[PDB]
Amino acid sequence: SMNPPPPETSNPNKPKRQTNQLQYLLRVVLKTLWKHQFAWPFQQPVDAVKLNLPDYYKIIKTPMDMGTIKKRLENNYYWNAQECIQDFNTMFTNCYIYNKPGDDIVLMAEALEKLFLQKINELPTEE
Ligand SMILES: Cc1cc(-c2nc(Cl)cn2CC2CCOCC2)cn(C)c1=O
Repeated sequence: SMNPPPPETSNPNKPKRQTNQLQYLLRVVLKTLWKHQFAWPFQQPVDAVKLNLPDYYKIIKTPMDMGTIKKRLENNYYWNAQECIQDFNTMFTNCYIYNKPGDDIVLMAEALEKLFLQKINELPTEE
């Protein structure tokens, strides 16, 4: 099998803006999730070849991961905060689609997802 190319992270033709929400998403939400003990399986795309998961990208057609989200924020890929939040949600959902209740990775996703909701809770207001 093969991995797909990673999701796009920097589009120089898209318009760019810096908002308090986008800065919060990178410096508070992402950063705190990134440094969690269980972040490491979510910091880059699932390498289905190295992990020997030949069905991964047969089942998961909208892959996402925190490495991609990080790069997207750093490169102003997101205009709206909701695009970023959607990517996080996609990342977690993928995990629950592919994996079984009680799997280590599922428990790790639950931890990160709880912490995510804690942090988005205090997201600054929209301009
Ligand atoms: C199926 C799958 C694998 C991995 C993944 N990335 C790395 Cl690096 C290692 N692993 C697999 C182990 C991670 C620690 O728990 C045990 C499985 C990540 N995600 C989100 C998945 O859905």
